[PDB]
Amino acid sequence: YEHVTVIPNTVGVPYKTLVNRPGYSPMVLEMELLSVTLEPTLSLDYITCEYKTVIPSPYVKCCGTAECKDKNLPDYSCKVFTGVYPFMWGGAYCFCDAENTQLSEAHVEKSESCKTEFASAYRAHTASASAKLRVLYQGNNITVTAYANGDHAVTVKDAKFIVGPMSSAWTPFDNKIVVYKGDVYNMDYPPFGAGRPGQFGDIQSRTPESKDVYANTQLVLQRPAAGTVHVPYSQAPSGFKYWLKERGASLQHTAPFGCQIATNPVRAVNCAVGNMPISIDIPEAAFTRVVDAPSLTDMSCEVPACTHSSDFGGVAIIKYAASKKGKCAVHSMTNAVTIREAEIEVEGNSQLQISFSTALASAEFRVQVCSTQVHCAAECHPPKDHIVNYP
Amino acid sequence: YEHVTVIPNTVGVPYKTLVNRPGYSPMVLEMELLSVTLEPTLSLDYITCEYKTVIPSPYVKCCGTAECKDKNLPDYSCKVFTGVYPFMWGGAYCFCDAENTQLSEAHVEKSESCKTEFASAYRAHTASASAKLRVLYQGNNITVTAYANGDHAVTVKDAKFIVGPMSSAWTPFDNKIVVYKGDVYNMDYPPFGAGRPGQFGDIQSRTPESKDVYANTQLVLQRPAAGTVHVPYSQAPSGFKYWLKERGASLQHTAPFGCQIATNPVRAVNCAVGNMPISIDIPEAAFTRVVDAPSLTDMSCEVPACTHSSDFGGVAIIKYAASKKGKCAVHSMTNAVTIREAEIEVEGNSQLQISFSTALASAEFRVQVCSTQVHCAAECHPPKDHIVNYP
Repeated sequence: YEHVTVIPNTVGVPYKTLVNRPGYSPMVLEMELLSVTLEPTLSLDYITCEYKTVIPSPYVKCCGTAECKDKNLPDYSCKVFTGVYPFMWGGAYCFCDAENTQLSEAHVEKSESCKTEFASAYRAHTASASAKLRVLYQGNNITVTAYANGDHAVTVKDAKFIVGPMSSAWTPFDNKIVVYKGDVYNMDYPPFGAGRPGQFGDIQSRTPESKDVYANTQLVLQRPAAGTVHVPYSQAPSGFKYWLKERGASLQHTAPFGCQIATNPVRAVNCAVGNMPISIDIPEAAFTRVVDAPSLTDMSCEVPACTHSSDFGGVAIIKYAASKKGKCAVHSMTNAVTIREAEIEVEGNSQLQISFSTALASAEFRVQVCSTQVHCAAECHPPKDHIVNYP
Repeated sequence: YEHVTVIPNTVGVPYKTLVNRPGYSPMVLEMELLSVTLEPTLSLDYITCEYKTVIPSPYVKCCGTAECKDKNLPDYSCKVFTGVYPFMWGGAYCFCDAENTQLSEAHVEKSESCKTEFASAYRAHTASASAKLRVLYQGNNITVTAYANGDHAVTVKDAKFIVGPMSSAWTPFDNKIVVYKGDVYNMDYPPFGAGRPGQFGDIQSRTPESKDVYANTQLVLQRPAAGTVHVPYSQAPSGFKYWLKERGASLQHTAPFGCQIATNPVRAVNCAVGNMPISIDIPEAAFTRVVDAPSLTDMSCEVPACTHSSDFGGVAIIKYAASKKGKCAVHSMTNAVTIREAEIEVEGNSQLQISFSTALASAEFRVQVCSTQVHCAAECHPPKDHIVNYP
């Protein structure tokens, strides 16, 4: 028998569903989010990290003129300084008084930290929706993990589950995303070769193993001090270090519909948005015929304690007269009231105790135990105030 | 000086562009498309290949009843056959005449071929457009490789190039693609765990290294022959082998706009579709002032040979009177006629020979050599035929 219901896409909220197969005793199934997943297809554009300035020993050409050549290196800087007369510990390095030149050379590269401390720029497109789930089935908790596309059929204990399709297709993941460790950010990052100094992408490496990198940081070589061998220079602070403090809160904190954000792989979990249809093909063996189930008569209900809140603040004592011993399903016939118990064991001329949740101060509700209904009258009192902390 | 022009997105067609900086001698640049790459971001869903039927030695329980257990393996089949009496070379395998059972066991896995022969199912989204090309600049051919987004600035010989954005955002790739060696196919492939028997995806492996696989192929175990130890069975042919012959022509052959399709990485090259804007920031040094360039007078033009075709079927002899020796740019002032030569050397009271292309039978056109225009009258004859085989 195929049971079809729709629950809101909210994690941590147990929902009760009444399965009524004609000629068979009612069945109450408790369902609670399993952990849906929206995993987008990623295409790595580049990685960014803290940059590092490669300066070799300067070429001090004694009695001659050094020549600068155009080298295809990031932020390559070359300058030949005339009229130099450098000194070392034991005197002048050059034989000539005049006509000595110093060739100052420098270029920019990935820091030693780039393997450990880095942010990845990804192109995110067409996310694959997947669904799992649980279910209080036959007095036991079962877990169902399925794609929420309304096609992926998952069978657990002969019960076939079809989850979705999701009412909302929204994805807290734009076309361009940035990943740093366990945090994901929606960012229209600059493309490769377009990074700005002191900003995210001042240094860009296509892959973390890449030998050649793009760099746009303001490296300018200066004339060395009189009689001194050194390479003085002026150079915008790390864009990655700047982004680390300027990034703000990640998608885990900013995303709508109560989305949980995870990495390795990058995915949106339990989106707090829209609803989720559930299809359960319950096998014939799970059902008990009305004749094979206990028959209940002379039913009465009393509410000795009630507090209208988000949790089960209500207590109800139901007296009954059962034809035989067996298990009966417990369900509220009023949508404004929900019962914690899904199934209770009946004996004969005995009583049952149930836990209920309602927002109503004056709660009048019907409880169906097996195939018989009983009216419950409840005067519910305020908790810590209207608003409630449970769904 | 920024020169801005627009060329059709067609590879192998040389285009002539006239750069006219006020107060500077005209400059003719020949441009020919080098490559335009559209690389989509890929997310691997699964791989498929030829399947292989794992059948271990059957459990022949002599004087007892064997028991089948539910094993989580693809297409797992188990059957216990009663009343068996199997024989080996030296007689009966069992001591008992009756009450012997044979447990036949089977499951389905990836073939040994799966590492070599396989198709990959990818989720393709938001393609990154990249560009380069051939420019006849200062009598030399220069190659510019740039992303056709209208942002990526590439500088070659102090000339800054900005290619795009593309007039057409057409791809040839859909949301779901299938890759087999050097061939790409647009296919709405079945999701993981939804593959049909004898069709693409009858066997599905999330990764080529994956131990567990999905299989939906009709494996049914049969009762063994009298006194025979064997595992007879009935079983849809390989879906991958079927797809290999049913796939049809790949995207390289079917894609519009003359798209070339390459793999490793999957990309669309030279999409025959729309036009491409080109921005060239030509440096000051490349230009020659009108006063510094030769002055041409007493110009005459004669066409001794002409054939109206896709190639340079026209010949023109231009007589001139130059003030001094130097290089002059050659350009057609009529859009219906195009000249092969971009630059020629002038001496004085001499003549020049140029090659031209036109579709006109009666071609009347103006040729600008340096800063002076000359009228050319041409009677062009039919080629081989209509329609042309060059752009």
